[PDB]
Amino acid sequence: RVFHLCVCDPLDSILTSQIYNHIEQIAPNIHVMFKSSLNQETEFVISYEDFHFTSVPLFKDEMVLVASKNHPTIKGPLLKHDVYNEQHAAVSLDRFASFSQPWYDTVDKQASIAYQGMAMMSVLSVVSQTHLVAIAPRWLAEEFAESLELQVLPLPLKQNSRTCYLSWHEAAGRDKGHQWMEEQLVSICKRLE
Amino acid sequence: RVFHLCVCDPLDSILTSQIYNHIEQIAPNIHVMFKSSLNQETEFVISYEDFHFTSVPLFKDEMVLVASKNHPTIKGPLLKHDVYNEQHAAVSLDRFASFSQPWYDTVDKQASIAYQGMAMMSVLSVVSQTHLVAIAPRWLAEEFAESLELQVLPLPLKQNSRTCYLSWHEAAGRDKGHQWMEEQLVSICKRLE
Repeated sequence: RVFHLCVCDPLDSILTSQIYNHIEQIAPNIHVMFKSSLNQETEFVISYEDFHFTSVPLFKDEMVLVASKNHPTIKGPLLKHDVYNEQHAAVSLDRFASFSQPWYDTVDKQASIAYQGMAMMSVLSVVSQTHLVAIAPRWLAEEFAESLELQVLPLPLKQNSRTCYLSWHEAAGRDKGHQWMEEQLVSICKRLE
Repeated sequence: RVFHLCVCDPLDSILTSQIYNHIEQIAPNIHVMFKSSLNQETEFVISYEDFHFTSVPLFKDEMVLVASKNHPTIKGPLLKHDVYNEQHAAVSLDRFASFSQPWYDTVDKQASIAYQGMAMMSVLSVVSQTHLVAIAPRWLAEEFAESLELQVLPLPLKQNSRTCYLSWHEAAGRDKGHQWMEEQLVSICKRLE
């Protein structure tokens, strides 16, 4: 059997490997395929989005600020009033399911952006090479803090979290294999807290 | 003055920082802003695409195969016949200006894909965590070979290169500042060979 999963950016940058490697080990007969984009079929969606379709909130995901470890002027925590006086890297704001848009929804916040990339790993790579800052999930910053030489800081905003949801087509749940995968995906996702 | 640049994926993962850092050093009065997406304004586009708009081919860009250094079964070069017997990570194939689509344009090639991500840095991150392979520019693989623990292999296909172009609106070139930026961007881009 083939399962088509959509794991949206940035969640795909840790969950895709975890899901793929696990299912590869315990069920080599099962073939899982992944897409990250939300343009429009697809058995399961893992995202920060609610589809109203069955949607299950899995956890509240803490967000943080990231910058290069080698930044010449950022070291310790920032004040809320100072967040948007830095230069920011973010993912494309205008697209559906944009990870970054909730933190740059006004003109003054958007003016701080110097780079809009396609995915959060592109954002992190640019941050690692520049003086730009970005807002990212804590698990993502920590996963790449050592390899990409990033420092992590608290996000001093009231909107410092995002809820991760597992979603599927309600009618499809009435199937043994669909239920097995649902259970598997809940376990793997919840390990992110 | 403000310059809006579009540096398409994957070129943004090295050129965005190089352009931004350089212009930041030699002309702090100039403000450069970057987007990577090609949805549809924008003074300059750096991509593998020709717009017919002035387009200048800058260099032929050599492509390679990448895999995790820790892969259990990939070590040395592959045979052409073996390329699509691996499991592949790629960027979304169907979108305009998709980097990956030229290497997965048939059903048999597309069947090798297990992961379609939004950007090549997402692809590389998944490769680094799995047994998947991907096709990437040599400069990109080498930039992240050490940090993401990647091995590099020749791409044994006839289509082993892509041409990078700098493009702009012809009417806009009749301006001193536009010419200065054109000259700057040519120099920086050509350093990728």
